[PDB]
Amino acid sequence: SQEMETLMESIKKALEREIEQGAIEVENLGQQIVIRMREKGAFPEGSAFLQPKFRPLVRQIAELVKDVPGIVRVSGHTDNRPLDSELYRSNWDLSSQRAVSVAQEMEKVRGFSHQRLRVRGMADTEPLLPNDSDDNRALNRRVEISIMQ
Amino acid sequence: SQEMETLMESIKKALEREIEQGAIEVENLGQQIVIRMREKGAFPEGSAFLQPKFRPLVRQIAELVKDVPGIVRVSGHTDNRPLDSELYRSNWDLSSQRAVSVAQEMEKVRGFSHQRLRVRGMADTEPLLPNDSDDNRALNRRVEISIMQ
Repeated sequence: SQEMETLMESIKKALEREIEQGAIEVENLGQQIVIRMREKGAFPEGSAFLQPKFRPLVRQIAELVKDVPGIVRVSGHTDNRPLDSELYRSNWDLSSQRAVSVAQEMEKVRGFSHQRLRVRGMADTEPLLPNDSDDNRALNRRVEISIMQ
Repeated sequence: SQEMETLMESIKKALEREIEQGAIEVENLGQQIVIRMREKGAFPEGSAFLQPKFRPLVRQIAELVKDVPGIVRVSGHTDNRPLDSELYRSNWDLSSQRAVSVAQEMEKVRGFSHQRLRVRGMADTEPLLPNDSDDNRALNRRVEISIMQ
């Protein structure tokens, strides 16, 4: 945890601006560091296309954690509205592909180990808030990078 | 526990022939039932398309567990051969999409709850066998359904 506890501050202070804007949130959850990445600015709505101006943030996260032992679990989330897409078969598909986009970007950082990654699509199974508002749904549509000891 | 032993034996029953034909493997893993389904006869090589003959087997599994508490985690796996298709960006993509196909099929069973599903792409991170022969690599390309109380 010492090793992790330092990493968390290293992360918080390396991304202090993104955190200010509300683009990144960093939480401790047991022996686990969770980095939530707001949808807005990272992915177009209804798309797993990781936006150019966000890719360096993702690599920056990869660089920051490349030296700690532990699984890096990348999890895509959607809100509860049915997906009307020509591109994705379901919210499973969309949420999965978002995680894939992020994992793929992370493993481009030299020294970042491919073997530690795991990609998950959670669809709407883990809301942060009830999907009772537009702001709430957007919030639930985050992607999370979890650093697990 | 007790309802997890009946479940396991029950599945062994209903899937007798598939098991004998090596199409499916079922075993305990701590507090959890793992069903492994080989690539051959379930997915075309290099594709996430769930093949027709296998769709009923997937729904059968979903029938079997629909009344048991707990998460159903569907996990796709590849061998360690870097893939080159234009359909999938990486083994994360292909492994994820296969889990997606199986999850979508399962949730078509009435009374099987969408909320209990989780989808994972594991790429080559969890081999069953050393990746040192065609037969071994093939066996690593399974999809697993884990029933976790």
